[PDB]
Amino acid sequence: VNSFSGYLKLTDNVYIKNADIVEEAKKVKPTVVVNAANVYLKHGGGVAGALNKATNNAMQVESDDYIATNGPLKVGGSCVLSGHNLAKHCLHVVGPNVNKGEDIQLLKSAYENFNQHEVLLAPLLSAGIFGADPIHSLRVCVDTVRTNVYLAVFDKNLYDKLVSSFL
Ligand SMILES: CCCN1C[C@@H](CNc2ncnc3[nH]c4cc(F)ccc4c23)CC1=O
Ligand SMILES: [Cl-]
Repeated sequence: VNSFSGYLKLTDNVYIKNADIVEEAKKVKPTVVVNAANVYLKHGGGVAGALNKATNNAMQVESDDYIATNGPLKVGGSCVLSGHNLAKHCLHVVGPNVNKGEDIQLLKSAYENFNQHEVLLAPLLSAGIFGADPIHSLRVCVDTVRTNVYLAVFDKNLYDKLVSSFL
């Protein structure tokens, strides 16, 4: 039993809720919140800009030190950093950016990072401002992630369409 409330069960291990991931993180304080990161950990907008804003820019400060030490992530890759006031940890995961022509096949590699964590609160990787079809992102999540994932979807119409078109 965990504290995730009001989720609609999609599969054995995948659950979904109409919620802003930022507000959901503040309420639940999960062990792991996933950020929809880019390779430079520049948290300007989307999930990343919103999470970072909720940390009062502490996520960005930490991220800049990470990049100065380690260099950029790979598309499809991830790193674990602090969750600040939102979660114990933040798993920064880089899905491909379709607007920049990045390989959509890398979306599966991106979701594989979730399997290193038993339970996660997460957005739909590569969706939103990253340019991919959210219905496809949900499908890849279900067919790749084996650990327990709680997906927060910001947009109500999108949440409704994601649920309705699933089985
Ligand atoms: C029109 C479609 C909106 N999108 C794009 C996809 C990813 N975005 C997010 N996913 C979950 N929580 C979120 N909080 C946010 C706060 C923000 F300022 C900006 C973005 C998000 C966000 C799912 C979704 O609903
Ligand atoms: Cl977004």
